[PDB]
Amino acid sequence: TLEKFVDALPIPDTLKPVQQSKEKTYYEVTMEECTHQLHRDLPPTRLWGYNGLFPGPTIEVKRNENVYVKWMNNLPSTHFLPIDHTIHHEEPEVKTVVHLHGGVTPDDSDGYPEAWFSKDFEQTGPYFKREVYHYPNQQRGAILWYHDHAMALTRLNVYAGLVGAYIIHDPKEKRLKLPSDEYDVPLLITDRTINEDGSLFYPSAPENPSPSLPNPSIVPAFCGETILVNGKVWPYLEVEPRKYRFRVINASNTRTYNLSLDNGGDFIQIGSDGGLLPRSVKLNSFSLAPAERYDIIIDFTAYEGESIILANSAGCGGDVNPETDANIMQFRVTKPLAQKDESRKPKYLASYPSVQHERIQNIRTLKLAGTQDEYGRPVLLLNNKRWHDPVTETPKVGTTEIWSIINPTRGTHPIHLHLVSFRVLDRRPFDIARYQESGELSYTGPAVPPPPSEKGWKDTIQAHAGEVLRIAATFGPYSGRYVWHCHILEHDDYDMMRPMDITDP
Ligand SMILES: [Cu+2]
Ligand SMILES: [Cu+2]
Ligand SMILES: [Cu+2]
Ligand SMILES: [Cu+2]
Repeated sequence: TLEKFVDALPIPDTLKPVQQSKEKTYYEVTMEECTHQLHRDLPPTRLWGYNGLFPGPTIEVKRNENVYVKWMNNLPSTHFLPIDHTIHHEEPEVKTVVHLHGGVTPDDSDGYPEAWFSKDFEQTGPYFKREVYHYPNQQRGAILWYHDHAMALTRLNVYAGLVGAYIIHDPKEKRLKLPSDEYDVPLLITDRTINEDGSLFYPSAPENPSPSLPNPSIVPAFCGETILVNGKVWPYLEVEPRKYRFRVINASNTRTYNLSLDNGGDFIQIGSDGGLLPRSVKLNSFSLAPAERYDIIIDFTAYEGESIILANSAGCGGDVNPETDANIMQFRVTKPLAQKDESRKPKYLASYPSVQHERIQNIRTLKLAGTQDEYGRPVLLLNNKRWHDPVTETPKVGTTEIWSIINPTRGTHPIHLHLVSFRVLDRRPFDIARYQESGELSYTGPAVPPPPSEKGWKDTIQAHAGEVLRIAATFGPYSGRYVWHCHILEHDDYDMMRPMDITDP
């Protein structure tokens, strides 16, 4: 296999505005097919990238900054990855739309799956409204990320390389003196399988496919043979013996990571999807499902000269392989200090979500299930409703709801809601067989409150097998048409995604 830790970790450049004033910031981003070397020992790989880069440029904004991005498609008219034509029924083959994950965004700038567009906006989807997306950024400082969200193509377009980081800076958090600038580094983790000739491999079908299956055929899961960080296979990063802030983003299709340091050292988590935690949390390891973000501090002060592996213990379609997928990246504490470490690791970070005392307008019971198609494939469904079925999740603007998510399947699903960040209330185990046979919910244990990592704000949440997960969300400030879905992209595309109408009565 490819030799680990021979390439330096790239740090995506920060995107510069095309136009900027006090009143408005204007960006242009063009999707392009490009080649990049993903590892020292590989030929260059054909990829799809925002501004021709993989990952895309990091976008940095202030809270309340009036930001516009014209996302443009200048991609080839044919895909290089295998499209399954049977999962969705004169349309172009290549459709794209950019979703700012975690964005508090007006609905027509949110990247609705059916607001897609082909090259130069020549053809557009039925929900398309506008070329230039509007991000008012009227929300907490947080790690966001942007990726393709096109109907029935999300798993392919994202795997092709259409991902990037988007950071909201709240000037009020500057007094905390968290590590910043060069010492504040996004880590976008993507697992990939790469052929000897350097080309990306994505399966055309399940292994030993049933003759009943079409070709190509969507697969229920994808597990890459290699791990990349910031577009490089198993890279190393030279760090100062100093505190660093890392914005950890799982940008993988299916794979969940469970991260630790091979020297037994700790992380300090300061933030989740929705921004700073109320209190910092000392951690030895953490689980990171697709689309989850961890804002963490690693203190290298006492580890000068050392090589430390960011390790992974979570398997994907089997046990983790010590020589491959058990490795993420390597820190080398060999960079001379550029200046005094004046950064801090404060305990008191932000207001508790529990300070809020909103009235519960509605309690929604939702089940994770599905059916089988004419080809024998599993079709994963939220409430046994297809994407095209009439909308059922219709919260009222400005109201708070508790969503109770029932998972009677054998796997964890990272459930994601657009627009909002939410509070985690609790998880509680139930009798699966009883539920499957009768629909009766019979608990096999008491409710478990969230760990300290989930006491802040979340937008993507692990719904474990055989449990009921309860979350609470205030739906707003905008009304309109959004979505909610599992962020395992192979599930999202077929067909574990539903519309979500926030109404203004
Ligand atoms: Cu997302
Ligand atoms: Cu999202
Ligand atoms: Cu799923
Ligand atoms: Cu989404």
